[PDB]
Amino acid sequence: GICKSSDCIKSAARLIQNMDATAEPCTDFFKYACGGWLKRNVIPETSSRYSNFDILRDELEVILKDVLQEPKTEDIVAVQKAKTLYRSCVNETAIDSRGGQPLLKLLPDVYGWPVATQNWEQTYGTSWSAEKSIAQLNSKYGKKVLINFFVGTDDKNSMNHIIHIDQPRLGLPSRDYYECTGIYKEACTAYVDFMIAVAKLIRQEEGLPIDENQISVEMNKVMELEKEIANATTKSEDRNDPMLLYNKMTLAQIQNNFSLEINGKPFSWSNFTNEIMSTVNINIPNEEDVVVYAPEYLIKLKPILTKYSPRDLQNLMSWRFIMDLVSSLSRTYKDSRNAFRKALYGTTSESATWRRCANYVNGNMENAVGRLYVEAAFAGESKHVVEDLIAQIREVFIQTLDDLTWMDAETKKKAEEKALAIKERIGYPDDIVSNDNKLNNEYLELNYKEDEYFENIIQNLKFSQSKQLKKLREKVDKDEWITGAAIVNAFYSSGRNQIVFPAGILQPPFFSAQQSNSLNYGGIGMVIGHEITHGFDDNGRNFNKDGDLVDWWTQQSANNFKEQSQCMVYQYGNFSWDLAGGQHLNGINTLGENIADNGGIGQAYRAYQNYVKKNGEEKLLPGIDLNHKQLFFLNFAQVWCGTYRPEYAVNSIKTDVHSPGNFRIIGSLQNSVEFSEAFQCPKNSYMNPEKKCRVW
Amino acid sequence: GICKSSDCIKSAARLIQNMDATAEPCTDFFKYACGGWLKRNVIPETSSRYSNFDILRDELEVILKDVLQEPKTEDIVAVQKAKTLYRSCVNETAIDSRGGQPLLKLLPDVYGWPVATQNWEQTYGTSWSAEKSIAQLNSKYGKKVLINFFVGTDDKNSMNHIIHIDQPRLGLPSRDYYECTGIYKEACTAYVDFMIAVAKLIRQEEGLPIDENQISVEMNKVMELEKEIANATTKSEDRNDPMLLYNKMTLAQIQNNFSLEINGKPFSWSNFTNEIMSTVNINIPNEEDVVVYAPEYLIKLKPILTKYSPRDLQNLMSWRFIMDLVSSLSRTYKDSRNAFRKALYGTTSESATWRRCANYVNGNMENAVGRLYVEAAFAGESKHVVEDLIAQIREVFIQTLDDLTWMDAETKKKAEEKALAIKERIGYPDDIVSNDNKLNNEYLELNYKEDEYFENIIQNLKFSQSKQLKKLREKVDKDEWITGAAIVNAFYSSGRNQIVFPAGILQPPFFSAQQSNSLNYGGIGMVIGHEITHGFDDNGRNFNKDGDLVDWWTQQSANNFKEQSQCMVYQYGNFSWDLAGGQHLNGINTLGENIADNGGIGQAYRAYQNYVKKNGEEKLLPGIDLNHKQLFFLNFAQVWCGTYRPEYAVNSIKTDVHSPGNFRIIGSLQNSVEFSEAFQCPKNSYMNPEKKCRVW
Ligand SMILES: *[C@@H]1O[C@H](CO)[C@@H](O[C@@H]2O[C@H](CO)[C@@H](O)[C@H](O)[C@H]2NC(C)=O)[C@H](O)[C@H]1NC(C)=O
Ligand SMILES: *[C@@H]1O[C@H](CO)[C@@H](O[C@@H]2O[C@H](CO)[C@@H](O)[C@H](O)[C@H]2NC(C)=O)[C@H](O)[C@H]1NC(C)=O
Ligand SMILES: *[C@@H]1O[C@H](CO)[C@@H](O[C@@H]2O[C@H](CO)[C@@H](O)[C@H](O)[C@H]2NC(C)=O)[C@H](O)[C@H]1NC(C)=O
Ligand SMILES: *[C@@H]1O[C@H](CO)[C@@H](O[C@@H]2O[C@H](CO)[C@@H](O)[C@H](O)[C@H]2NC(C)=O)[C@H](O)[C@H]1NC(C)=O
Ligand SMILES: O=C(O)CNC(=O)[C@@H](CS)Cc1ccccc1
Ligand SMILES: O=C(O)CNC(=O)[C@@H](CS)Cc1ccccc1
Ligand SMILES: *[C@@H]1O[C@H](CO)[C@@H](O)[C@H](O)[C@H]1NC(C)=O
Ligand SMILES: *[C@@H]1O[C@H](CO)[C@@H](O)[C@H](O)[C@H]1NC(C)=O
Ligand SMILES: *[C@@H]1O[C@H](CO)[C@@H](O)[C@H](O)[C@H]1NC(C)=O
Ligand SMILES: [Zn+2]
Ligand SMILES: [Zn+2]
Repeated sequence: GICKSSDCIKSAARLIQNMDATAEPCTDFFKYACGGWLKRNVIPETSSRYSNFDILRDELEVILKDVLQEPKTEDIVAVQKAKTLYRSCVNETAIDSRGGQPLLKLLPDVYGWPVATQNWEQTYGTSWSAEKSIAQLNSKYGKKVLINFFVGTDDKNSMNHIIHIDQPRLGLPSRDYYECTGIYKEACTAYVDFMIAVAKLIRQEEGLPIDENQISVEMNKVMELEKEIANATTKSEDRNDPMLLYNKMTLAQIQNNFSLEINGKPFSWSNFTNEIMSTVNINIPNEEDVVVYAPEYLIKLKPILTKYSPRDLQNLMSWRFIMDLVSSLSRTYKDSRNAFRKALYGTTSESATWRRCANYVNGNMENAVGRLYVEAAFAGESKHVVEDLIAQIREVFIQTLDDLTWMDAETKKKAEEKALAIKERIGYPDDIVSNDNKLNNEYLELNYKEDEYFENIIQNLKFSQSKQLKKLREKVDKDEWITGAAIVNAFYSSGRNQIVFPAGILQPPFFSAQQSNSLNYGGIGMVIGHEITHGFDDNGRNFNKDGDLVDWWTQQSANNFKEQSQCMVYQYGNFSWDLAGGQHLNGINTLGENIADNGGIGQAYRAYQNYVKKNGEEKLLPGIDLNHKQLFFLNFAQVWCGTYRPEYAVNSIKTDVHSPGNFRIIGSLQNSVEFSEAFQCPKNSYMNPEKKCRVW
Repeated sequence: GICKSSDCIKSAARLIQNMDATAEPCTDFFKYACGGWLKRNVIPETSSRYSNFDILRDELEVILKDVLQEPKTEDIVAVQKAKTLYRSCVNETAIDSRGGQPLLKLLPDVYGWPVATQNWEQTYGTSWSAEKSIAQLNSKYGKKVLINFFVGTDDKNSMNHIIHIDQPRLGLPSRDYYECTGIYKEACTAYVDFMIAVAKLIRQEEGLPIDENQISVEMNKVMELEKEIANATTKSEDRNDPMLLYNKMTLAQIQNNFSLEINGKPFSWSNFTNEIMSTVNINIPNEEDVVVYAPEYLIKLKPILTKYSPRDLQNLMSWRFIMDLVSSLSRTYKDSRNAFRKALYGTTSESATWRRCANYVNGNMENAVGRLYVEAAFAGESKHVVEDLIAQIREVFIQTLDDLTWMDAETKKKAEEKALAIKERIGYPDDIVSNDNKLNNEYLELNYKEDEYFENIIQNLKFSQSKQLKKLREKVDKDEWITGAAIVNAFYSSGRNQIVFPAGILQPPFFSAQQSNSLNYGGIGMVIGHEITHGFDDNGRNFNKDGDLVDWWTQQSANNFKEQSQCMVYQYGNFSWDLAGGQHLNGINTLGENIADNGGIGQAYRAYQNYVKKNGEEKLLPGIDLNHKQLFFLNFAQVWCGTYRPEYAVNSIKTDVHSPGNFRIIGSLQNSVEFSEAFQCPKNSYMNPEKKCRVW
């Protein structure tokens, strides 16, 4: 009665290697399911996080390398451009010869860097303006500085595009880094030294004298100004409510309530917005509807920018433009980021060149890379199986509504309607394989050179912003895929109300026709339930079935959701992470993902129980003394067998909206009654507390 | 009748995942046993060769990391010094903060580097001499330049040490690289560029002017000088006969035959040899017996060294010294080797720091690191079982002498006599665990500092050469192990007539108590046969049972041996390696290893069939539709599932005395009648040619 086939041996052996039978499952199920993984695997020098989830990304990068490094001649122009971009990225010999010339030759286009110019006031200072300066970095290179301008979807009109105004990102991962005290001591030191090291090497290449006394003082003005901008930004905890962030107004209204003064002159919003939208031939009148997401940031931005000169402003705006480009120059400019990269990620060396180029080509040509990947790794028979698995889990969430006691009847009536209206995207769009002409025309305006890699990334920056800004007057494409097929992940779209499962995640240990059903539901089954619950967490619940930001909750049901979810904010907020110096996780930022974990793990187990009583039990796996009910939670846990670097542990707490894999297993199973039933966990154990959170 | 234990499950899955069931075992058994490995495992960026053999080493380095990183309160002095050395090695922050100062401060000790010296003739030219320059690089750092000097075991008196004089190695892997054409074109370009880069970095750190043209002139003379020296060395194919290399002559006879003139003055051999041995306070008279291995090289060296100045010679001798230390300095000096390292190994990055550190401490403190390894990963119950396996294969070799028709009766008895006198070493020396005083006393003179890694490696260089030079008047210690315990390899000593099997290799897939006997005989059993046959190949046969280079072969048997061995010279010479760009294997320089492979697997298989006759058939493995006779050859082949980088396939084809793993499987099994019977291979198939080579 025990399976003995080839696939059952390879499946069971993988589970036996990762787990540790000597540990108790009810004391620490992470160390029970990953005890063997922790002893065997060591964090590579190029990885800030290493887990079975990250290994799958590396194995996918391998397949991308085989289909790109091989000039298969009989390829369409799109695939040729995809490979030519790949070759230009790997030839370090040609890149190391230019030094920093390709970056220094286009600096006059972004009004130059004042620290690296002999006389900047006479050459650029006369025609300088904060409007055209921010616009050039935005419209041409996609670098959002000072004010973040981008054309996105209308939250209350999912069919239209609209201009968004929000606070920008920072040179450091988060605004918490600009405290520069305690755990952020080395980061700020390596960040200012990153400026100085680049400032020294740039002046040396232009034949200008090295005035080291001015560089140490002028670059601290860039840090002093950016700390004030970080202090003026709004915390990410106060930005999780989409209803509170939506502030639509006209451009003339933006000029009235959010005025700015640059160099003693008032800032012109119409001039700034038109300097961006003129690149795509679109005029922005004063009655243009614009959604402002950070109104408090723009208010605090006025008293700060009036205290700095145009030279001090261009030093910060140009530095943000250069710090993301020194890694594409010669080795003399690549290694200047090592100290800065080590402070934020702990990696001693950058990842493999072919690995970076495989991700970059997959990021800028996701339809062509996905074409080669699905033809060389993805099996076509996986479509109908995942389609049926979604329908099973979709129906599970519908039936689970009546079991939930924290919602009234009217809220569940249309909460089911949103779940019924969820559309699905599985595998890859069919037009990237059957229509070579459409794929060729998609990258028609792209022209890559074999020995001009820096001119190809600049062309990709201009092409990305040009494509995005042109959608302002156009409707939202209903057939557009939000991701490529060569991605080991899953997604949910609040504005589209759809769940997307690319081919990169439809593989072991998530899903396989040759692995047990207890592992499929424990793998991809929890994934499907995760993305479906994402339409009902602290962010997606504010969107209706049509992707519009409309309140369909009653006051009693909406208040109970905040009460049910408050349990998880305190649970994950009390988790002390030993890899981050005992610091705790953010129970507010990780809330949306924790709701999808605890909700998805229960729906996957429910859909699996419905499959067992319908199709019968399964034969046990040889070599492991666990029933298929216990194998369900084992496969779920073994997905996140991993460990973090100390530097990235502090980074993921403030930047990653997910919890670490250690606590994604602990927190989700602590609130799972079906987990404690399968392993017969005693009362008040670490994995079976009497107080359990429950939302979906 | 199928094994169902947890160890059998992961053992069978390893066999299933590595093999390719779609391939034909009789068309290409390498593809049949490794086709799955080739798709599953890809060469890392830090590996010139990646195979199942190298993975066992990569896994062992992890165990070394765990037993060396964290200090413990009960550690003995020897363990404390190893961890002190390891901690000094991993601190990349302290290493980068020193730049090249540890090397610049040391360079005067080797008469400096003329190209990187402000005035080499004024500082070192007065007291410079070739006798002292070669001697200091030999006795203090182990850098053998121009003339190779070392104190080793007498070939004909295995109980005595004696001075050896031989041709040195080169900066490139072999003399063939100095053709600098075709597959060697890139190596020479990066070689000279390597010299120029280091010459620029050292002068820049010294604050000296940089002359691009002058450095290029002096470094091309270095290549020009080393081209002649390489052209003067005897080919490796002409150095496999130990009887033809043994030329014992007095020091006065060396001065007469191999006179050298340098800078117009005659070279004093007595001055040179005594400048080395004075470091251990040993005088070398002119009656001293010396073994000269390369008389043709020393003669061809006469007209070469006269045409070069003291600056030209020192520019080459110091460069050989510097090129091996540049990877121990800051990152700037590490990156100067990138183009050179990629040309010879294909690696785009240096391996992980902790991996190099663990391997370095394991190499300089093998008894301390071996102690920490066997106490943490090696089961002592393995030694008795391996002792029993050696006795079976040893008896099989003696019984095989009756089947050999190419030997007369009196030579068979002498072959049996040497086989009976073979000593064995299994696991680890007992002293490293049971005698803490002896282990601490071994490293008494070593004293490491926490933050001076370069000072520690230089101290290890003096101590390493000092320990061997002081053995000149000492008898060869018979109990002294020839390898550390934490080594994944096996060794045979011709002078000791003993076979060694360290604990690192007594592990899966070689040996395991939880492993099928068919796999143990195909794994460690073949290794034991490989080691015993080493004493009877084209080199081992020239030594008697006590390890002395004496002729015990009749003229007919010696002629018949060379005829039987000539078969394998053609068989392996005709193998064309695709990874090497179509180059063929060196059947002469790989003859000994090919003989040991062919003879060994036949002994292990015959020993396995004798075991099955007495103990009975074993249980089949799950998911594998193969019998145990087939699993014998399968486990033997799966040890060598791997691939080479093209840059290193050219390297290993001239340096590695072993054949590639691809052809060790093909070549050995092509000559195995039992293999073609076990898999039912038709005659004249690729794996079953009707003409088969046979020695042992
Ligand atoms: C990678 O880039 C290098 C440098 O641009 C290329 O090497 C050049 O190749 C052209 C081919 O005609 C020669 O004329 C140049 O003299 C070469 N320059 C150097 C410095 O060697 C190289 O060809 C590129 N790699 C590939 C695969 O195209
Ligand atoms: C935004 O304002 C700038 C200047 O404030 C405008 O640039 C001027 O353009 C006119 C002709 O279009 C020139 O005669 C001026 O010399 C320019 N001024 C400077 C300082 O260069 C720019 O045209 C405005 N943007 C839009 C879209 O009208
Ligand atoms: C390698 O060394 C050999 C000698 O050991 C060189 O052969 C000599 O070449 C010169 C002319 O260059 C002749 O006059 C001699 O008669 C040759 N002698 C022998 C024994 O062949 C050979 O040229 C050297 N090759 C290189 C590349 O340096
Ligand atoms: C060292 O030199 C001596 C003398 O030149 C060599 O001995 C001679 O070898 C030849 C054979 O070619 C004989 O004909 C002579 O009678 C020998 N003379 C003496 C005095 O022994 C000796 O072979 C040389 N050794 C090496 C290793 O080349
Ligand atoms: O963003 C990441 O780092 C990984 N992505 C994730 O953790 C989610 C993205 S919502 C997808 C997923 C859900 C459930 C199980 C597996 C995977
Ligand atoms: O040194 C090497 O590269 C590999 N060493 C070997 O191949 C031999 C050392 S001669 C040991 C061995 C024999 C047979 C099988 C496994 C291992
Ligand atoms: C941050 O800004 C607030 C007002 O916006 C101000 O009161 C506070 O002092 C600022 N803090 C820092 C560190 O600049
Ligand atoms: C590494 O060296 C630096 C500088 O010498 C020192 O500050 C640091 O403490 C060292 N690290 C360890 C682990 O000893
Ligand atoms: C070699 O000769 C030099 C000069 O004659 C002398 O100073 C030196 O001591 C000699 N070497 C030895 C080892 O005696
Ligand atoms: Zn998620
Ligand atoms: Zn060998």
